Amino acid sequence: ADQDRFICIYPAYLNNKKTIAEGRRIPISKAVENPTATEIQDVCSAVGLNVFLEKNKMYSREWNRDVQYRGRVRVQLKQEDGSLCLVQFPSRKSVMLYAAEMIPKL
RNA sequence: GCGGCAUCAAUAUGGUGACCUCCCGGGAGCGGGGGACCACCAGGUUGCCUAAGGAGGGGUGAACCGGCCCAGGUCGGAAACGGAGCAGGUCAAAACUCCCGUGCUGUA
Ligand SMILES: [K+]
Ligand SMILES: [Mg+2]
Repeated sequence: ADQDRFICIYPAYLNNKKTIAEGRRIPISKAVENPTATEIQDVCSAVGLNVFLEKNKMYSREWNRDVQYRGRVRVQLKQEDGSLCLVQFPSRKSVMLYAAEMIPKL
């Protein structure tokens, strides 16, 4: 439950524009074009998740130093005790697929 | 060796590299492992109604387009470390180009 134990979401995980080795985490059929951390958190937060922005972190695998291309997003799943904060997001993978599907909407 | 033209394919085994798609593990950088597909390679067969199909020797690789190894610096990290990768070094294997040889064909 300690922020230090929040999981990580780098936009690169979600970027349909990046190869596996550039860091893509979800299938292109679900991936998305150039999502930004902000977005990522902006969807998560408004789902009842606990999540904050590290606007300044920078994914390793990302030579470009442009902003649109940076920031990390921290999301708490389980409750210090051990329960997920929302039955619907067990896996980090679950989060990723969700974020990936709601952003197209904002 | 004067001028012309033209020079494999498909099979097995073991590399190299991309890419896609799934799990398991993790607070990052990540660890673990299953499939699919492409390109290139090694040297071993196989073959066609080849005119011949050696699987030859070089060079470029460079303002991102190659593979490796990567000083620095940079990003993740409390650190250990790890990633991405420039310079430089380097090469059985991105791609593009040079030398041959070799086979048929040739006519004044
Ligand atoms: K160091
Ligand atoms: Mg695999």
